[PDB]
Amino acid sequence: HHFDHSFSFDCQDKVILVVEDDYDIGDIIENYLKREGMSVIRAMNGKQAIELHASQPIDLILLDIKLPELNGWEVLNKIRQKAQTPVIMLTALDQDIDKVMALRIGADDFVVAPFNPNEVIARVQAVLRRTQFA
Amino acid sequence: HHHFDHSFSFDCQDKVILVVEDDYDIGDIIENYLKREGMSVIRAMNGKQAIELHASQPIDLILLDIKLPELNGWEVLNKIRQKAQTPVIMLTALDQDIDKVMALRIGADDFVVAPFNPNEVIARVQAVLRRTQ
Ligand SMILES: [Mg+2]
Ligand SMILES: [Mg+2]
Ligand SMILES: [Mg+2]
Repeated sequence: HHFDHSFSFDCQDKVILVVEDDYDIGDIIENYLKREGMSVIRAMNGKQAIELHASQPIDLILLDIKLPELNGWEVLNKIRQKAQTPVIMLTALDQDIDKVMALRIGADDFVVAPFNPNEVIARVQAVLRRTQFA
Repeated sequence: HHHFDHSFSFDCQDKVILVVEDDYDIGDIIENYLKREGMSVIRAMNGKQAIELHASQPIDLILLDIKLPELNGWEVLNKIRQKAQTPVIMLTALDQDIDKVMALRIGADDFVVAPFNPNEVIARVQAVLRRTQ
């Protein structure tokens, strides 16, 4: 190739808050993120997610749209009062896509389950790149 | 309590989507869903058609297949970007396609992974159109 169109984005030490009540999906995501050198903080419900976000620098949040007692946009609304941290919504239902697209306080992206975990990594990298200097 | 704003879909109406897809049936279906939501569609079946139609028609967004009969989708993307920075969403199907999306120095505006969820395709097109003025 005579031209340089490709590269490897450096994610080392980026801190990802993974908010997911499903243990196995959360574990899969965590394992894939760590393979890229990212640091992972786990939250299994929204009140925990809000407290962990408030007490620590976070580069990106992967946020379940449906938690046991809060909807994802309720968590995002509270997080946004503390910081402009990028958020990718984890969805599953086509109705979830409608909700995300219509948010007044929007997410940076979404991903639709079931997913190849490599898709999640790609979307995390894309949002981290767009918000590198935000 | 009101968390939503449903006007965002109306902003996509009449925007022009260049759908570059080598499978006639897949492109027919994608076109139908995009038109159902009020967008307009121009169809290209290979890279040469994509380059000609992009050069001559006002295009708001390109939906770009990776596997194409001559130039592949990555090579078409490079030829398109030599002339203009038109937003692009890649239609991917293999893990290796996801790797290549991640490696792009000038990122694709989005991508979607087969099998294609048609409501996800609609939503990602709308989201990129909104982000790119
Ligand atoms: Mg869950
Ligand atoms: Mg999928
Ligand atoms: Mg195809």
